[PDB]
Amino acid sequence: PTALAAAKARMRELAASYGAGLPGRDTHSLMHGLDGITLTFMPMGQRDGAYDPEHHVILINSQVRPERQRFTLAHEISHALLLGDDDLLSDLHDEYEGDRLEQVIETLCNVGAAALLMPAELIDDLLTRFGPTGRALAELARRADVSATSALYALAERTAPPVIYAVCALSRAKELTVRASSASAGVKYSLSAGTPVPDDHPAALALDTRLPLAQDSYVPFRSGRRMPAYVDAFPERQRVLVSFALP
Repeated sequence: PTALAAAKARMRELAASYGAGLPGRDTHSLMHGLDGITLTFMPMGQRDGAYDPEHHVILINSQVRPERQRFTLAHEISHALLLGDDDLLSDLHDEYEGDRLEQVIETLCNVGAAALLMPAELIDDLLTRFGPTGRALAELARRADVSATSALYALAERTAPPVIYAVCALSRAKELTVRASSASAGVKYSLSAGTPVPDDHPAALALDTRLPLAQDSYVPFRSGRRMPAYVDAFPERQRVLVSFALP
């Protein structure tokens, strides 16, 4: 495939080895894989974290929320993994340079973080037990301790059937707003952020009543187009996680 795709595959492999060598993907456990590399939590203003290879240390901004710290850490770990791999690093140079190379490496580090926080096996186990549903999305976010959007993209990327995933919050039976969305492999239909969700829609229903719903419904495209699909909404603390199964 493309150079950026081969690099991603490789990054997913690096992250999987390091990950598979741990006792789970909890924070403290990710730290422990650090084979003689210092790790420090300290205030760093607006910067989230940094990796200093010469000093063999990873720095995490102690001022940000724990969710982003866990992420920033998976990210710097990826960064170290990438910089430790000479075949990968060289092929990148063969294809990029200057700021274009920095941005690509930043992108790979994000792909690596994800693979590390959300292993292919944990996602598949959830797809099996819960199906491609709001319920699964909700499980993955909690068990993985990552944001809804991280889970949204992880989940959709390993989904076989055509499905739309959405995270909704109160725009405030009250009307929601799509915050983030994502489609599986072959769906081209996208549900954009900003998209209002009607009160009568199962997603609004589930939230305002804190009751997992599931039933035949429609994708509420902001165009007015009402595409039928099976909907599974899993309501929680102020968000609702939804899947739209397209025939």
